[PDB]
Amino acid sequence: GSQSTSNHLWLLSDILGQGATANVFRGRHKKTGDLFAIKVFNNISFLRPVDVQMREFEVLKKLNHKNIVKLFAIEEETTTRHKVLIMEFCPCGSLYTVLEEPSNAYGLPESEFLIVLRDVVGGMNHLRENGIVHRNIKPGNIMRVIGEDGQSVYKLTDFGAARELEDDEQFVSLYGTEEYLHPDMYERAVLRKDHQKKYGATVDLWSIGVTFYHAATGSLPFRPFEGPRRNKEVMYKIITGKPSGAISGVQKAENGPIDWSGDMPVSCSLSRGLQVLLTPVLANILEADQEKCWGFDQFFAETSDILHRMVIHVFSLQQMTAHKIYIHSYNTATIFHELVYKQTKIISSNQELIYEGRRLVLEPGRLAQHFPKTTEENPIFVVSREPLNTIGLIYEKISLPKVHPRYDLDGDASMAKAITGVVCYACRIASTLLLYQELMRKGIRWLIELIKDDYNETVHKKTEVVITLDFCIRNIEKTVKVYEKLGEISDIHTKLLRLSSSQGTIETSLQDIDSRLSPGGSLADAWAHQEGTHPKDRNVEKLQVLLNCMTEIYYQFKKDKAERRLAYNEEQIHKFDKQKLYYHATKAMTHFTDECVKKYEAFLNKSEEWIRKMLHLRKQLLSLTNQCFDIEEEVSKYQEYTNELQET
Amino acid sequence: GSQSTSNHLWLLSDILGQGATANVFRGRHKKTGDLFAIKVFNNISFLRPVDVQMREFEVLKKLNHKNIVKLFAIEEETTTRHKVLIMEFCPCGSLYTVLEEPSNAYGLPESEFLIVLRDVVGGMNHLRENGIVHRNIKPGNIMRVIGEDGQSVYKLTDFGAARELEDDEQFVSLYGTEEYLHPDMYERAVLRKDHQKKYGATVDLWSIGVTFYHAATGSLPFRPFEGPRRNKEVMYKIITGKPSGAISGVQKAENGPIDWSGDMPVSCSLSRGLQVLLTPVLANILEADQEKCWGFDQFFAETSDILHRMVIHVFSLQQMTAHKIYIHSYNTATIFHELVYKQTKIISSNQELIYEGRRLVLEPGRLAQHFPKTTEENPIFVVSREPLNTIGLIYEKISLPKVHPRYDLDGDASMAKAITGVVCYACRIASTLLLYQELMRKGIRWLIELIKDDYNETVHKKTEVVITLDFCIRNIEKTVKVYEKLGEISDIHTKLLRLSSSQGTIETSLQDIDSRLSPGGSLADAWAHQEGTHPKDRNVEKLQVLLNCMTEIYYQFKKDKAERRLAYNEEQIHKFDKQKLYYHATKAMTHFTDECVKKYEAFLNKSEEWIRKMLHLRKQLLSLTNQCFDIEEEVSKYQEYTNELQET
Ligand SMILES: O=C(NCCCNc1nc(Nc2cccc(NC(=O)N3CCCC3)c2)ncc1I)c1cccs1
Ligand SMILES: O=C(NCCCNc1nc(Nc2cccc(NC(=O)N3CCCC3)c2)ncc1I)c1cccs1
Repeated sequence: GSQSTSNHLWLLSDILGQGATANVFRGRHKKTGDLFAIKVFNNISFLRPVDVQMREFEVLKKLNHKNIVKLFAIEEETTTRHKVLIMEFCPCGSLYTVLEEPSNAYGLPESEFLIVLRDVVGGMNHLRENGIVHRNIKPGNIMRVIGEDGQSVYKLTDFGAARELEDDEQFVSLYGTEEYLHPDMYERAVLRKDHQKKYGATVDLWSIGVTFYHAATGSLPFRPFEGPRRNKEVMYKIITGKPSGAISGVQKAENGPIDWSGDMPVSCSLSRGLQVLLTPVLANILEADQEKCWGFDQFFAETSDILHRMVIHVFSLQQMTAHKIYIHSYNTATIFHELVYKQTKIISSNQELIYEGRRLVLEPGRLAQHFPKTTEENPIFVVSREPLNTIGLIYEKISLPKVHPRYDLDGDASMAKAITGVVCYACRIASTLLLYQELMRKGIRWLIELIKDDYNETVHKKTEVVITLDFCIRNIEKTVKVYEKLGEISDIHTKLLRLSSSQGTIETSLQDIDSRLSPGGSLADAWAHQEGTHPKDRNVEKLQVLLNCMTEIYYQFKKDKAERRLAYNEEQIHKFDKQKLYYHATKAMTHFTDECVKKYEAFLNKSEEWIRKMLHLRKQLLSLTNQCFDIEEEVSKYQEYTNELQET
Repeated sequence: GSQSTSNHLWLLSDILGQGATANVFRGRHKKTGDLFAIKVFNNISFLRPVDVQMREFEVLKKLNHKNIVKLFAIEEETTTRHKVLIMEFCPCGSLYTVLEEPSNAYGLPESEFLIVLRDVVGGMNHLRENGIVHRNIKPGNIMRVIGEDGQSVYKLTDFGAARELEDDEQFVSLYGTEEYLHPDMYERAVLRKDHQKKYGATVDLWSIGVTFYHAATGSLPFRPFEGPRRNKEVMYKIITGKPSGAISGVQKAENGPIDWSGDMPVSCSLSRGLQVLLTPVLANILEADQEKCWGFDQFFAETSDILHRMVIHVFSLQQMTAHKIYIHSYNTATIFHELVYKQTKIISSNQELIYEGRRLVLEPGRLAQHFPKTTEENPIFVVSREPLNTIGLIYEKISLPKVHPRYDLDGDASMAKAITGVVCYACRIASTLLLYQELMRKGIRWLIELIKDDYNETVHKKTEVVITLDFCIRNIEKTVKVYEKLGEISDIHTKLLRLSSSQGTIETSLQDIDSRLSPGGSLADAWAHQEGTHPKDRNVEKLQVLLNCMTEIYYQFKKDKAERRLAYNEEQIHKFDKQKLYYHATKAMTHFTDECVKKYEAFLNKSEEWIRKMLHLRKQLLSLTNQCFDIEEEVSKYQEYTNELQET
């Protein structure tokens, strides 16, 4: 069976989505053969008043955006003469399709997540300008397309639950999915509890809030033990009893206590600087009370505050940590040091910056626009003088789910995704560990070369200091000899001889430091090229190979799950590949824990020692340099004492 | 239909390859279900003597290697009781399968090519140790597998043309493919011309030589106008009339002159340093005369000479060129400067090295093993003082093949590969251009910061010079005054006053240079962040997107070519996608020539100017620094003249 129109034709076999009122089919144009999404209304929809079915058509006419799926034309089917919608086709799937990829099981990358935020807001903002509410915002209703620049672009669709609504106009009707439903709408739609309430446009922001937490963590904010489906009552108690500010809540036992948390889970894949901005945003937009809830202006202000911010990559040698500093293009270096202090706890005055081999000096009022180009591979380093605990990288240690001998195809494919998702997360940490050690080797190399510059300039000063002093003591000796031929002077020589003797000891102790900076002087960076891992070890490429064999089985298990039943051939191979998948995953985790992690552990342990070796040396080099300056400001009073004896 | 054995079973539908004597089928083990390649001999093979069919089994028993497809067992078919071979399965295809990928149409990458060389030699070397000749070495007979580390691994197979042969033992029988055939064997196998000749083990090296040229360029060395198939006679005249040393020869007209070349084509994707080692190797192993031909020792010596070499990435700012220096781990920096001079034409003494923000100094005898880690993204820069022409990147400008309105499915899929291969090459150049400009910005930034160090130390010397001079002239004035109270000296003051006046002019002209190094002093690198392209332009990602749409159509055209005939649906869509493929390719080439290339052209033009601005300034800064040293060696004769007047 297949339907057709005047300018379009589609198969009933190609179904993009299946909704209540209508379905959406992958179809082609009759003349050009180009792909378009055809939405066909079923007869059930025609048993609604003439105003409801009118809006959805009058809505798409007024709406056209880059973050909204473009409606090209409205035509009639050849037989039923039903109104069909010619929508823009998005072959890349929906946001739901993306979140099914095992790599995103523990949250989207920091890059693809910001795109989602950028496009969703932009689509919702365009709905706000026209005054259209959606009331059904789910990852399934957010499509994804590949732009000309490769960057993903997200558009909103499925406006079957949409209608024209004024800025302050309320309603009583119900729309939306279960998990992404507002506490007040969940009260009537799921538990069905009428306390005589009305709903504004705040219900859109909740559906957005739940969706956003799902993209960054890989799971829903509020999770009962049985789940939102198996136990609907617990789901409602969490959202209506949630403390103001909390962004998540999960019970870990059947009919037990609920664990609320006002912070992102460690499993998240976002930077620390991004979570600082995100957490308060999710806190206020997620609450039952309309008073404490945010408005669109307060929503857009904070989101546009984040999207306008650029990113300056900063790596701290002292703590061995990587940071993404989210700063505005119009902020100064003063605000920059504040933002770095908030994460790394380093005082603004102790922050010495290093970039591409050289130390970096910042003007107190230079804008962030003119800051040097930074990447994770080549960021700006921050080494402190004040001692700090080397924390390193923090990640949630996650193991493989237990495998049942059960044959359940739905369970195997679901186990396949989960277990492929754990290896994807393990591979993500391994590649991060490799970056930390490599930036460490580059940072330490740059640091020891920088200290040599301090040593060299100090010596140049010491040579400049010793010349003035040796001439001064030589010039007075001639003066006191012509006196004997024909109090102060005696008191001057005492200090001068003591200075020359102390200057001599400095000269010797500086050679000791030079012996420390010398190759193999305990401060050498030769240890770093042994202890930890190297890019030449190709540990990540190894993990990726096993992961390639795992993702091959997983996508095959989906097609086996899609068949519902399998022939004898595909059945027994599925039983065989189930252990092969497990033997691949266990080999990876074994290789991950025994090779990648351990070599990084030993690198972190030997890093702390060298840091303490460095901090000690820079202190001694500091004092000796200051002693050269103390004499420098002392000879300024000396060079004008004896040399000014010849005024007239 | 399907055959089976005692421990194995395979379908006759799954065919890996089809040869003369036997075929190879993708099969599975009965118990484990693991994949193995089953080779089944046809009845035609049984009409050969008992010695010929014996060897191939006795050969695989004696041979087991990492670069040789492992034979696991020899079993008998259930019905025919024919001897079947259980071979190692290589799902990644053969070398022929790899060369069909459009990206490798103009030659393999420098990385995947060296792996081929490493594995082929290693496989051939293991054949040499056992004394087994192959006589059928083709890209189809070289399999590829993904190692545990992700690196490709190539193994030899199809030993149907193989037999035991001593180190000096010859033969008269014939084996091999047409294009990869030795001139003496081509003389009897294709043109069939018996001049009473015998063949040694040199015939293997020719089949290797032709294969290697096919992997680096993407085409065969000797190409007639019609081709090696449509015109067999011309093929023979090229290989038997080839000048000693030439590695290629192509006639560009029907029945016309042959164009010989002893150098790699510009379309090649190998570095300049790798072609220097490769060219002479291909020259001697490719010749009819056994006298001038190379032996395995002379073959292995040069190939192991290359494979033992490491790679030091070097970028020349002066010529705006990237270089791969192939050096041994036991070579010194003396040999290193020689290897750099051979490519960049820069004298060993004028070579000033820069790495990660700082200038690099090399010990005359330091081994290459301890050289700093280098990559293309972070290589060692070489800036000269002697002027050099800025060549930049050199590539062959290749356009799209003309598209016929003809419907020929074989022609369309072949046109699809070719036209997808041109966009792949265009995308390769674009990503290289992006790297050249980025390394240029980093190199120039590092350079101007380095010149500031030279300026600063010169000032420190000038301040050190001016102090001695000002004291010297002050010390003599007191001496000549006590003389008047109670020739040389007069001649000394003349030079001293002239030195102090010249020192004053230096002080002023140094401030001029400081005004040149100052932001916006015509030597600023602010121009580089405007003129050329940036990674933020995402030009490569754009080209990749169109290329993704093209590679989607190409693989679909292969399946359409495989069907031989198409249903009406797939037929007309093929006709529609043919222009869609062309509109994608033309949009890419248009975007490539008007955006990527042009912005790079303007960057190269503004680079030459700044280089001339830099070379001029460093000269003036040099002379002024030398004038400070000239006075320094002049005051050493002065400070011991007047200050030594007080000996007794
Ligand atoms: O409108 C709706 N709901 C929104 C959803 C349907 N709507 C559209 N869906 C696409 N495209 C699309 C979709 C889905 C999945 C995929 N891709 C995959 O799963 N793949 C393909 C590769 C392998 C796995 C591409 N375009 C346009 C539209 I409009 C409604 C559906 C039923 C009532 S309302
Ligand atoms: O031995 C022979 N000649 C060498 C060739 C055949 N021999 C083997 N071939 C594989 N594996 C294989 C092969 C080919 C193609 C591919 N892959 C593809 O084309 N694909 C798959 C993905 C889509 C495109 C994988 N293993 C083992 C062997 I042994 C002979 C063949 C007939 C007489 S002799």
